[PDB]
Amino acid sequence: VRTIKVFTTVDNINLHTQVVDMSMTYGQQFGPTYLDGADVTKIKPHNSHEGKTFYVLPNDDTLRVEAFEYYHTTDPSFLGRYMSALNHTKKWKYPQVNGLTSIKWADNNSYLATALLTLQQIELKFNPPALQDAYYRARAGEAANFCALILAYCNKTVGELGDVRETMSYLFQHANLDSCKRVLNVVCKTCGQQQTTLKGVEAVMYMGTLSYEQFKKGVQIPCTCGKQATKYLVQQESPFVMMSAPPAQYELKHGTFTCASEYTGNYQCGHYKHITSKETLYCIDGALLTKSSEYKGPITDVFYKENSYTTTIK
Ligand SMILES: Cc1ccc(NC(=O)NC(N)=O)cc1C(=O)N[C@H](C)c1cccc2ccccc12
Ligand SMILES: [Cl-]
Ligand SMILES: [Cl-]
Ligand SMILES: [Cl-]
Ligand SMILES: [Zn+2]
Ligand SMILES: [Zn+2]
Ligand SMILES: [Zn+2]
Ligand SMILES: [Zn+2]
Repeated sequence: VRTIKVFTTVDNINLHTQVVDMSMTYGQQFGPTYLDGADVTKIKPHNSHEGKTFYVLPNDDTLRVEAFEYYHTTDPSFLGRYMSALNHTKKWKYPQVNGLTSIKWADNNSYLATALLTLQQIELKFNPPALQDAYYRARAGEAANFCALILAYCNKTVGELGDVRETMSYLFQHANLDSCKRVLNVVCKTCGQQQTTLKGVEAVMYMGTLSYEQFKKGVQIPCTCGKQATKYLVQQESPFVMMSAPPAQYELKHGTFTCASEYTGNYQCGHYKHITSKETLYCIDGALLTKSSEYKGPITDVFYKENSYTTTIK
């Protein structure tokens, strides 16, 4: 009976000492077992494993509670999906580009690089400690865990084609946007005027126009009476807003937005780049950086700063 000592965890915070039989697989002793993302369930302990930390699927109430406290999910597949993604994201390169942690292109990850760049430029606090901790580590240049968690929380695998707006939508549902409030007014010739209040994610996202200004002035929406009506923003309380539309040629002016998603090619299988407004316009394409004083190109998301806005419309 030869044995080594290892640590098991679900969160990489709470470590549990184990003595493992080197004649039995990790799986026979712990159930599903991972070493920095690699599935070692069907592998026997090696000497070099001595004192290393292994992730294991929770197999008692104590570990299921630790997993809920860290990830805010009880989904038994979550840990396996996180580890599957981490097994690739730990091999990606995360260069600093224009003071931001980017990702060198691999495994169709352009949407993920564009999201990661965006998240470093808007004010957001994540509810699950796993996401908040990884977000801090990503900002400091170590983004492998954050990217793997984003894939797991969005139900996406490495290589799957992803949409930045859909990814941000899922992440915002895991963020504290409770204080965020949007008041809209809908004006119809027939039904008259009606005001509604949105909160959380629905208060910071709009689909239909890239222009925050145009949203303030009013956009043409269908009324249930059949008529076109005008929707406009009455009041916005949020640290940012995200304006999205199907990709179209659009002019980005230095100092009038925070950052934007460029999308080139066909529906689903195209390529994202990230435009950021600094002292001039920077285009971050994974590891690649270009700058220009002007920009016109196919934009699908624009992010803007906000604190408190109240319309002057009567
Ligand atoms: C790249 C990508 C991955 C997954 C999705 N997902 C998707 O369509 N999911 C869905 N309908 O459930 C969309 C895109 C996508 O093409 N998004 C761009 C920004 C896009 C969004 C909306 C309308 C479009 C029309 C033409 C081309 C791209 C368009
Ligand atoms: Cl743990
Ligand atoms: Cl929750
Ligand atoms: Cl949550
Ligand atoms: Zn414990
Ligand atoms: Zn939660
Ligand atoms: Zn890979
Ligand atoms: Zn009406």
